[PDB]
Parts: sequence; C-alpha cells; structure tokens
Amino acid sequence: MYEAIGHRVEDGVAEITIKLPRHRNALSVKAMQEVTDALNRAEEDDSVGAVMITGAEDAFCAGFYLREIPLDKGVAGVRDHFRIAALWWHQMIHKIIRVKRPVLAAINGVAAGGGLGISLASDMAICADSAKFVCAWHTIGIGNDTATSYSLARIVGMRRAMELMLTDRTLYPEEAKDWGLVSRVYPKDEFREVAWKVARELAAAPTHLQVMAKERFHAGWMQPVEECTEFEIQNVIASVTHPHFMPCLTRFLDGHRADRPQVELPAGV
Amino acid sequence: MYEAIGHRVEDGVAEITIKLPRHRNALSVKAMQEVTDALNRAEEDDSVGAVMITGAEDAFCAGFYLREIPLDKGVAGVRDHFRIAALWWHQMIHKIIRVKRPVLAAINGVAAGGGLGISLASDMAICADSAKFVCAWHTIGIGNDTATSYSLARIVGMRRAMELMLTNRTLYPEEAKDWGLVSRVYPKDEFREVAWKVARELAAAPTHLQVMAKERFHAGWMQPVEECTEFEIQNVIASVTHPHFMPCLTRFLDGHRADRPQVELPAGV
Amino acid sequence: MYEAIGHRVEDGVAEITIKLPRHRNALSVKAMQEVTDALNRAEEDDSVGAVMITGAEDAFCAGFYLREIPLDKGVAGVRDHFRIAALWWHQMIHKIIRVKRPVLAAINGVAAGGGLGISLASDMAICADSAKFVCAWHTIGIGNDTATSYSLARIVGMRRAMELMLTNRTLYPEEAKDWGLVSRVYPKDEFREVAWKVARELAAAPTHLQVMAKERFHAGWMQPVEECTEFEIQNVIASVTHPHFMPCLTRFLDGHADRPQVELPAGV
Amino acid sequence: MYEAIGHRVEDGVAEITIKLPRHRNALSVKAMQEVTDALNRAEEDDSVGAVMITGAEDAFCAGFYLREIPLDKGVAGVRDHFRIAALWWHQMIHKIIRVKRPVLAAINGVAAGGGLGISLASDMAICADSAKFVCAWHTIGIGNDTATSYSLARIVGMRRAMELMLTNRTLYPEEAKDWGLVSRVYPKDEFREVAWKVARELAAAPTHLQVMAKERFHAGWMQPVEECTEFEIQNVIASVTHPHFMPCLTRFLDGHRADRPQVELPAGV
Amino acid sequence: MYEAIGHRVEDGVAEITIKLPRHRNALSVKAMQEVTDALNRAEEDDSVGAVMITGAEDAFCAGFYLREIPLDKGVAGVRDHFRIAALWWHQMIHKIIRVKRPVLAAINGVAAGGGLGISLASDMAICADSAKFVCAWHTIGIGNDTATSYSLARIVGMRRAMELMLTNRTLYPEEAKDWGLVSRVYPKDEFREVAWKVARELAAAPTHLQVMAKERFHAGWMQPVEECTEFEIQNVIASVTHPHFMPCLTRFLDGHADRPQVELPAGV
Amino acid sequence: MYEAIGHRVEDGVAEITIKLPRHRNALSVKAMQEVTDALNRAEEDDSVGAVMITGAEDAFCAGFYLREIPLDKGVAGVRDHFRIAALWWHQMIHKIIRVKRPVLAAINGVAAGGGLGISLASDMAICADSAKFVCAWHTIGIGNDTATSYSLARIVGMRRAMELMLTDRTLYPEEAKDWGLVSRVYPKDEFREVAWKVARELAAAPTHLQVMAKERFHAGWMQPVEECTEFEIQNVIASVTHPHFMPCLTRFLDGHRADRPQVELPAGV
Ligand SMILES: [Ca+2]
Ligand SMILES: [Ca+2]
Ligand SMILES: [Ca+2]
Ligand SMILES: [Ca+2]
Ligand SMILES: [Ca+2]
Ligand SMILES: [Ca+2]
Repeated sequence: MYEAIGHRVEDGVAEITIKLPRHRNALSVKAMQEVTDALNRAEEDDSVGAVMITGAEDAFCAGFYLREIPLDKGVAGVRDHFRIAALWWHQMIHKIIRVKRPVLAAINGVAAGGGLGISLASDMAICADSAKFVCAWHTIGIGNDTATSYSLARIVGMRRAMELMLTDRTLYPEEAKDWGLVSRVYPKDEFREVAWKVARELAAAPTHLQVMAKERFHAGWMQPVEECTEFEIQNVIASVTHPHFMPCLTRFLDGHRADRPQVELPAGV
Repeated sequence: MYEAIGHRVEDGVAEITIKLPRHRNALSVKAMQEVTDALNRAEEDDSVGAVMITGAEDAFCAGFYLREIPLDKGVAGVRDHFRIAALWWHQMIHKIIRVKRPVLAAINGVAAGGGLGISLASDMAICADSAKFVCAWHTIGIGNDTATSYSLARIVGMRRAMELMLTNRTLYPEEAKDWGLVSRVYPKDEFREVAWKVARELAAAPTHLQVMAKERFHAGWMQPVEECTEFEIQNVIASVTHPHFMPCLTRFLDGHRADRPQVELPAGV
Repeated sequence: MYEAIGHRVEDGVAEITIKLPRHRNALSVKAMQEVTDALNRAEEDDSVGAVMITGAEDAFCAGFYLREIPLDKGVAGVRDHFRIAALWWHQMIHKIIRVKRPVLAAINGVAAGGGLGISLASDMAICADSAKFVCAWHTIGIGNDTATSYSLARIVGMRRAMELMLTNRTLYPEEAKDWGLVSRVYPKDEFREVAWKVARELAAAPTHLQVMAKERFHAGWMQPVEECTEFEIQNVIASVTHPHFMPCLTRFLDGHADRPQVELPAGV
Repeated sequence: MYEAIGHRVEDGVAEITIKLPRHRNALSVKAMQEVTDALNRAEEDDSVGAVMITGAEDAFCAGFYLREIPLDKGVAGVRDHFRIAALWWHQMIHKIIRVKRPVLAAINGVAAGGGLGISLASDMAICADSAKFVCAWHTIGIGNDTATSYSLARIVGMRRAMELMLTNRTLYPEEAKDWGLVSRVYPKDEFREVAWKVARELAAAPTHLQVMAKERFHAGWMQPVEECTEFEIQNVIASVTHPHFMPCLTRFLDGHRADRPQVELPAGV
Repeated sequence: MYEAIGHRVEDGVAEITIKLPRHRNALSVKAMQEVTDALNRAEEDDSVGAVMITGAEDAFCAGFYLREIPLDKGVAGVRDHFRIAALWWHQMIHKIIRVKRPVLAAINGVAAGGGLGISLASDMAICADSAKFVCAWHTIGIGNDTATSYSLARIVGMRRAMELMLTNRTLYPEEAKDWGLVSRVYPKDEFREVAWKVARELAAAPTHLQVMAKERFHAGWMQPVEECTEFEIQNVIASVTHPHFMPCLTRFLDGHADRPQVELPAGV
Repeated sequence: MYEAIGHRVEDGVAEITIKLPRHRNALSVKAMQEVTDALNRAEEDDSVGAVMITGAEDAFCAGFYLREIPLDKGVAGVRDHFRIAALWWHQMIHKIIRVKRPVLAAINGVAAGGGLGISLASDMAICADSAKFVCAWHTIGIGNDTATSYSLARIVGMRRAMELMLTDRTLYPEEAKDWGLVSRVYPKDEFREVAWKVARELAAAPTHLQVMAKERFHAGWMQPVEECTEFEIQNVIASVTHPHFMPCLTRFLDGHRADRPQVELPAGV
C-alpha cells in the first residue's frame, strides 16, 4: 500500500518506518501524509493495540526533507513549499499526540529537527546507544517547530529545553536518559529486538486504560486539580463498568499477583 | 475521637497515620473522610504548624480499599461504591493540596495507586529505604485518578509520568529520589525519628510564608509571569506588614545571615 | 553612564554587572532601574546580539537591598519602600523574560532571594564552582517573589521548587546542575573567561531565531499543542522569508547542521 | 423513592422538582444529594433524553436552606454546617454542568442565591412572567458561590454580573431576557405546559449531538481556536459514523432542509 | 485564477466570494482550499488592506457541501471524506481568525452550519435585511464545528450560544443585531454597495494598528490583565516608533481624534 | 496633598477626580501616579468603603496626555516618553482591577482612549446623558492599550469590542447602556448627585463580601467550574465565620426584610 514509508501491522503493533535512508530518513511531504494516514488507520483497527515509530537502517529521522525545497522559484517558491510541508508536519505531530493508541518512538539512530519533534511527541521513547539528538533548526536558519515549544519543556524543564535549542548541541544517549528524553538505552545490536518486544507488550496491555492516561496527561498539565479529578473520575467510572474490570479485581482478591510489569523495559545500558 | 485513622498533635505537628496494616494500609471510605476532617482541623489549629501523613507499621498506603467493594449487587453495586469512594478520595486529595499548612508525606513503605497519589499531592516527601512506589491502576483494571493527571508530571515531567503509568513497574527509592519524587531516603530504622524531626522544623518555620509559597506554586504553574508577580507582590506587602518581619530584618542587620536553614534535611542514603 | 551598575558592550554582548560588592551585590532600587534600562537599550541596539548578567567580584547577587529599608518611618515606611522596590524588581524580572535578546546569567557566586530570581529568569545559566543558591525569603521573613512562583518549578519541577523554598536550603553547584538550575559548572578561576566566550557565541548566533525560540518556550508551557504549532509555523514562514535563510540552505545543500552554535565547555 | 424532591420520568424527560414550598423551595442538604443522584441516574437512563429542573408551586428555589443552620453550637456549629452544605451544593451544581444530558431550567418563580446558581448552571432557561432573580448572598451576609463566579459572567458579561451581585437588586423577567439570563418568558398560567413541551422536544432531539455541543461550549470558552477545532473534529468524525447520520443525509438529499427546528420556542411575552 | 471561488482585488480590498449559487453557496473542499490561499495572498500583498468575504447571489454560505459526500464507499467512505473536509474547513476558519488583515463578513443572505462559522470567525460582520442564520448541525445529524465552540459564546455569551445550537432556531437580522452577531443590517438592495464602502474604509485604515487590535482581542479573552497589558505595551511602543505615528500626532497637535475611521451606516 | 488630581475621603468614599479640564482631563504621568497612590491609600483606609473615579467639569478623561510627548528629541524621545507613561498607565489600570475596594466610574463627560480604559477597568459604571465613549487609538496612530484587550470583550463580547476599536466610532449613552458598558444613564444636571449617593451606598455595603465577589469575577472568567467553586467555598466559610454573619441570619429568621437593594441605582434615562 504505502509508497513512501515502511508499514506493517503485526502482533497488535502498527509499525511505521520512516524510510529514506540515503538522506538520513528525512521526511518528505508524501511520507508525512502517509504517517498521518497510518495513525488514523491504527486507531480505527481493533487488532492494533499500539503504534511503533522507527527509522530504517541506522538513522531515526533527520527532519525536514531539505531537498524538496524549490530553488528554481524565488522566495515565494520556498515559502509556498514550507507552507505545505508545515501543514503536514503538524498534522502528523498533532496526530501522534492525539491518536487513541500508545505510540512508542524507537529511536534507532539520529533524530534531528522534526525527527526530534517526533520523538518528543510520542508517548514512550527508547533509543540505541548509537542514537543522537539535535535541534538543528538554528543551524539551517529556520524557526523551531514540530511542537518543540510544547513538548520539550514538558519533558526536560524549561532551562534544558532552552539550552538545547540555543546551543544546537548534540545530545547523546546517556545525557538524554538523564534528562528524561528517553527512558532506556540499549546496545545498537539488540535494539530492534528490544524495541519490538516493548511495542508488543504495550499493544497487549489494555488500550482503554492507556488512552485514558495519555489524554489525561496532556490535558492535566494545564488544568487545576479540581478540574483534573473530575475528568479522572469520569474515567474511573467508565473503567469499573467495562468488562475488563471484574476479572482483575477477582484475581487480586483470589491471590493472583503479576510476576512482571504490564510493559517491561529492560535495564539496558 | 477518629475511628479509622491514627491522629495526634504534638510539637506543632498534626500527624495523620493511615492505619489498616493488615491490609497494607489501603484507605477505606470512612478513613478518607477522617483524613479530610483532620486536615480541616489542622488548618484551624493555631498550635499546628505542619501536617505529616504516614502509614502504620511498614506500609505507607496500598491505595483503594478493594475489599470494601460490593460483590453481591452487580455492576451497579460496583459503580455505586466507586462513585462514593471517588468523591471522598478526591475531596481528600484536593484538601491535601489546598490546606493552609505545609504537608509532609513520610513514606515509610509501599505507596500504591491512591497511596502514590497522596505522596504526590503532599508538599514535601521523604521515604524509608524500604519504601516503593507503583501506579497499580492498570493492574487492577481501573482508569488512573487521585490527581495523578495533575501531580505526577508536575513533579517528574511528562515522559516519566507516562512511563510509570504505562509500564506499571515498581519505582525504588534511589530512582524516586533521582526523579524528584522524594527529596531524601533514610534507613528504615532511623526513618520515623528523622521524619518527626523534619516535621517539627517545618511546623516551627513561618506558616504564613509557607502558605504563600504553597498557593503560589500551585497557581503559578499555569500563570504567565506578570500575573504571578502581582500575586507574589501582594504576599510581599502582606509579609512585611506582619509582625514577623521586623525582628528578622533586625537580626539580619545585626549580622545574622538569611542563609540560615528553616528545615534541616539530613543527607540520608 | 550608569551610576549603580556596571555596563560593557563588547563583541555584540551587552554585559550587565550587578555591582555593590560591599553588600554582596544586593540590588538597590536605583540599580534595578538601570538594569531594566540596560535591557531596553540592548534590544534596541542592532549591534547587540546577547546580554550577559553577572555580579561584581565574587558574588552574584544577594537579593533585596535590605540596607535601603527605611527604619525611621514606622511600619508604613517599611511598606512604602517595599511597594516601590517590588515595582522595580518585577519590572526588571519581567524584562529579562520578555526582552528580545538571549540573556545569559553568569553566576559568579552566591545568588540569594531576588538574585536566585534573576538567575531563574534568564534564558541560560552557568555558574562558577564557588557559586551557591539559596531562597532566603523564609529566613529574612518576606513572602517569595521575583517570579519564583513562575520560573522555579518550570525549571526544576514542583517538588524541588517547593523543597528549596520551604527548607531554605543552600544549593551547591553539583546539585544545581543535576536539578537543571544551571547547565554547566566551571572553575572559579576559568569562569569569567568561559562565560565571555559563551556570551560571544550567543551574540553571534542568529538573534531572530533565538527570540522565536525564547518567546515560544515561555508561551508554549501553558498552551495546547495545536495553538503552539500555529505560532511555531508563523515563525517558520517568517524565517524562510528572511535573508538569513537561503545561504544556510544553499550551504547545507552545498556540503557544509549538527554543528554547535554555542559551545558550552564541559566544565566540572 | 426520593424523599425530599419530586421526580418523574416521562416522555423522555427526567423532571426534578425542588420541593419545599412552605419555605419557598429553599434546598436542604438532603434534597441537594437527591438532585445529584437524580442527575446521575438520568445520564444512565437510555429512556431519558433531557432533564428539567423546576420548583413546586410558585417559587423556583430560594437558595440556601437557612432554617437548617444550627444555632445552639456556636460558630463552630455554623461553620460545620456550611462545610457540609457547601460540599453538596457544589457537587450538584457541578453535576448540572457536567451531566451528559441537556438540562432545562424551568423557572416558575423566584430564584434567589443558590436558586439563581441552579438557573445559571443549566443549559437552557425559560421562566414565567411571575419569576424573579436575585443574588441575595450579601443580604444574608455570605460570600457568593454556587458557581456564580463561573456562570454569571459567561452568560451576561462581567459588568452586568458585577452589577447584579453588588446591588443585590431584583431582576425581573423582561430584563432577564434582555440580559440573556432566560431565553423566553411565558405567562404564568401557560408556563408549565409550555415548559413540558419544550423539554419533550429537547429530549427527542439527538442527545449525542447535544452532549457534544454542551461539553464543547463549556470547554471552548477557555481554549484557543486550534485546540477547540481539534475537539470539534473528533466529534464530527464520531457523529458521521454514528447510525443517526446517514438517514439525515438521505433526507436532506431528498429535499428536507436542515433549517428544520429541533426545538420550538414559542414567542411567549 | 481560482476555479471554485470568486476573487476581486480592488481599492485595497481583496474580495472573496463564496460561489456555488446553485447549491446555496455550500463550500466545497476545493473552494475551501482557495479561500485559504486567497487569505494568505491578501496578507502577503502590501496593496491589500482588508479582506471581504461574501457569497454569490442571494446566499451567504449553506455550510458543508453535502453533495460531495461519497455514497458508494460505505461508512468508511463517508468518514474519510469528512476527515479531508474537516481538515480544510478548519485550516480556513483558523486563517480567518489568524490572518494579518481585517476580515469583513458581508452576509448577503442565509448562513448555515459552516457558513455561520465563517460569519463568527470574521473580525466584523454586517448583513442584508434578507439574511438569516441557523446552526443546522443538529438537524443534518453532524457534531458542531467550524470553531463554533470557540467563537459563538465569545460573541453572544454562553446561554444564547447554547440555545441557538440546541434548538436549531433560525435567527433573523433584528435578533442577530441585538445579540451582537452582526453590527448593522441593511436593505437587500443597498447591501453590496454599503458593504463595499465599509470594506474600502477598513482597507484604508492603518493595517498595523488593526492587526495589533485583532491579535490582542483573541489572545486577551483568555489572559489575566497584567499579561494583556505587557502585550498591549509592546504594541504601543512599536506603534510610536512607526512612521505613521508622528504625522498623526503632529496633526492632532496642529488642530486636526474622535473622527470615524470606518463609517458604518445606521442601516435598519 | 495631591497636586495633579482632585481627591477627598468623605462618607466612606475615596473620590478621585481627574483634573485637567482645559485639556479635556487627559491624564498626565504625574496624575496617574497619584491615582495609583490614592487607590493604595483607599485600600489601606479602614474608613474607606469604596472608590469613585470621576472627571472634573464636563469631561471624564480624554486619555493619554498628548501634550507631554517630547517633539524636541526625535523618535527615541517619543519612545522614551511612552515607555514611561505606559508604565504608569498600566500600574494604574491594574490597580483599579486589583484594589480591595469596589470602584465606581462616574462618567460625567467624554471618555477617550485611556479614559475609556479607565471606565472599563472599574467595577461599576454609570454615566451622564452628555457623556460619550471613543477608542481614539486608531486615529492618533497608537496601538490600543490600557487593558482594552482584557476588559472590553469581557463586558461587550468580542464582536462589539472589535467593532468599536476598528471603526473608532463614538458610542453614545443609550447604546453604551444597551451594550452593558454602563449600567445606567442620568440627566447631566443630576448626575453628580446621583453618582455621589451610589458611591456612598457602595461604601456602606460590606466591603468584605464585595471584594470576594470582585476578585472571584475576574479570576473565574478564566477558570473551570470545579476550580471556581473551591475559591468560592473558601469565601463562604470565611464569610460565615465573620462577625457580620450571624446578625444577618437572625434578622432574616426574625422576619426582617430589606425594603431596598444594597446599592440602589435609580432608573435614570
Ligand atoms: Ca494496548
Ligand atoms: Ca509552619
Ligand atoms: Ca544573537
Ligand atoms: Ca435529547
Ligand atoms: Ca487596513
Ligand atoms: Ca463597602
């Protein structure tokens, strides 16, 4: 089906692969449209319980596909293009945050500009020890976007966000982990496999509860406590009404205990 | 007086103990009502300078009291119980956050679900080396609440908040501290004493200024700088008019440094 | 010339020096007013690309100049002083956050009360290994201000913000860095020079782009994603329309983006 | 079933009647709890399409039930009663606003204090020509509540809201209508019938779309346009997937105009 | 040239005409896209000082072009169409509110669903005595959109907004004016001309100042007073620094401010 | 005392008179400072129960004092001036909205630019039949300020606000009243007297309750209902604790009834 990205649905995971390895996996306008499409479809698929965004080969995503920028048609040309890709970049970004599925960013290589935006917009993020993160905007002479003014500070605090953007420094895995930018780091050679198992475990876990958590996290950052608890309680009520409930309860009371977390992230490095 | 909680007021500290050790200090509907009452009372007691919440024995609070959920009244019976419990759990959580007293969560053991919510709603938190934290909602099949959509990310950032909720893994003291969930960790055997001493200091410190700081912190998170300052200024003017001020100014002019601590947190482990 | 602060403009950097060394660089009402003026001027100056705030000597800023407080006019005299002082302090704190230039806080030493406030309001912050931070408000007996109810938790999260204020604990460099309060720590001896290098770089960096990011960061903290992106897009369009654009592109294209704009030495 | 309110469900309408005529329909703590319960029940009744709140006889609701305030227990007794009553008054007010059903306030007489709060929290309001509205808080010496700080200005603008609260004057039907406080006024003798008919229409109209509109209105007041649209879009997509849609599209394509009313409000006086 | 809409640029006014008269000026996906483009262009054109949105003939805009809905692809086909359509409709609604030009909505006739949305999103609105407004959403069976959850209550208050949507009542000009939905009402016959005059004036009015006000109004609705004033101040400074300033001053000073910028005939 | 404005405290009212009649009462930088001062003092004066802002003679306030603008010193000069007056204009505006006293704007003549800002910032507004309102900004070539982007729409709705600013039209009393911009209009010859009596009645009414209402109105416009009710309840509790309370209650129960509103605004014209 898709012609600009890799995609598959297997074992409950809708896996989207950014695919333009020769150009570091930068995202073309058509690919972005496909990514948005695939997210829409994932959310509409009862068989899908989670989404995985990863890059082909050794790069995650190098951001804007600079080579699509028309040089043959003046300022207007350049602008008209940006308007177009900007639209798509954002439709895509918003979707990752709004989609009714947990989204895992398996950062397998470099993430720059929009690629970093992607990793920040996702719900969970893990990376290879060979990965790296860089804003890149300030270097190419373009204003920051891809929701970086939303997501970054929400994850690393205002100061670190500011620093990264202003210095255009490259953030390595250890530091990214420390920052909370990634949860775990895994050896390059084992990454794919690790990431694929995490994805499947996220898919297998109860989507309903996951979505409740995800939407409340985004909403609650900006709301007062009493407003947060009202939407939280609505979820509670809905959740105890759902068929998934009683069985969990009975199992607890019966003496069953889980020998492992819902989603296991191995220690990594 | 209270029949489902432990309570005592000494040395300027109103100490609330979650008490149902046989059931890991899970919080009953009756108990939650008593905690709120106790919180209201503390705020009205001139002799109380701080509140401390802790658990009996070796557990902090196991969250929802699952054993009081009706099982012989259908989904309706279930739904009904949760509506009630939910009202009281949130009236309590909100009270911890709005109470005109600094609240120290002395986490002496496991804190799960609503127990973790309590920990996160408090103003300060310290724990024993044997304590542990877990979301647990998902495992039991319930949507998350107890203000986790408000408090968690405000403390650990959105990424870590999402992670903990989604994986449902157990967070241990060292990591909790690293995340900002607890300020310090103490050996189990020294914990109680250490905590009482911290509570006393908090109690002895200037309540009026504490309340100003507490309210401003909650409010300011969501306000633009110019509005925050207006409210801060109103507090400044009120504080320099309060009788507490002059004498401090005097001491300072007389060589006593303002870097003197109000509360001494021992290093711990 | 200013009378209450130090002020240098070099290599596109307008350096503001808090200067009242005998009294730990506490900020007097006059000084505050000059800081704000210096801010406005910097932004007005096409030559200036960055602003650096630092203290004279070995101290950053001890906060409110308590020795300015009138004691011969009763409570009302106290109150009146604080009203004027509060006005100026906040006009200045606001400026730092709103000014159309990147602001580097070079914390050469102790930062207390309003001095910490200054530290938190700045866009970037680095300190000398001999620096320290303390709230002070709770001991001096004054309600917290200088936008601490805005900036502290934004930088260190709610729990740490609350702790710091309530305990009146002093924060040393290692912890400050860990907390995100400062990006790097440097040896007292190498400090000023490191700081100047950084500042120079920031200055050279593309100002327009820096402002976009700055403004966006402050605004976005409180906005839903779809509103954030509308503002980011506007910036994007404006930027690709600006002269600075093509050459960067062309260059990238040509062979010449992961290149650091501002090098921040690892320090200690 | 209920002992302090009148209640009935007919023709798709759950009708809640504030009933304490001898005391001008002031709302007792017991009564308020019943109203909330009734609201919860309506939202869960497939056969209820709308809720109508009105008063017995010739008064709508005189607000706080002043005669149940303890007088032989000091300020404490007073304070205690108000904390309780306050919890229940707000649980009810919030429920009117959050309930997943359109709520019509059929103001058949005076609405004072909390009575006016009820009127303002409802989704739609109409009144008899003999109705009247008054803040009353100040006269009785109490700070205003019942969400007047939320609802009043959202309906009449800040100036008129301030004015009414500060002057404490009685607003009559014509002015109320002019202010937007009521949509229409009807002769006392025709009121009840007119209101039941309006309620039935509201009940018969598409609840799902009503709820979408209601929630969006409350939320959107405080949200920027791009966020509002995202949520509106999610509703659009859900509504065109709902079975209700196709048949309407069909009718329209078959010449039936979308200007057909869902609810017919008679001119009144 | 556009293919789905009418588009005139005269006397600094870029006039956008919704044009699908056979179908009551419903907006097709193509058309939407052109409206947005026309918006961008207007803002890009130093010659254009205002934008006017109106409908062809006797109708303003009947909303969603329901005849574009695919019926041969099942539910999914429906859904897919609406996803694309929703995208375009909102990109356009947003533009109207965000565009850096004043936007006048000249409601020459019926405005339903998205057409009302358009009406609400515009900066100013006037209608012909033959116009009318109706939500339509609740009868057509579609959840409300086109920013109605944003703009309606902002204009008419929560109670009236809710009523209108829930009853699906049609609003005639007298009421619309009373409600604040339109500023003036004019005879069908004099309409277009009145509208053009107004538009021309808006166009001539100082654009920079108009944008400042527009942006501020949208932003301020949700901000505390001290943040509002910071943004208003910035605008003030920018404006007194702009060429346009002095002459106005000088003039005032000289003898030549209560003079109407845009005359709005009393109409009926 | 003051040298640039008229001022007096009498019968519980702190009356501030803008005084520069030759220049239509435009506000000079020094006067603005005095106004702010007088507001500060009013709030600190136990004898003051309300504030009245009015203009001298036949003009209310013509706004910025254009004649203070330096022409002898280039762009910089003009800018430096604006920076200064802007600061004061806003300190003043904010104060009217934040001051712990009800503020009545007795608009006795023309209100332009900042003068209109003043009338919008006040808590209650009434005018003479000879008064008029005009933005004026767009005409003098200056961006709108004085909190017009806060206050106007809050009072008249977004459309009317936009219109007024964009057209720079002059709004007459009848229309201003209709808009909710003023509550009442009185004949020029009786205005002063009417306004003076309203002021005294606002002063005589319970300041504590007035402030509660005022602050909650400004805050609540932007807050969700559950957050609004929490601050509302805090006021309730405080109010029933206050000595003013019991007496009101007892009087009610005893059979006393007020023969008039707290603050009587006569019908006017
Ligand atoms: Ca899943
Ligand atoms: Ca204390
Ligand atoms: Ca620069
Ligand atoms: Ca219905
Ligand atoms: Ca123009
Ligand atoms: Ca008073």
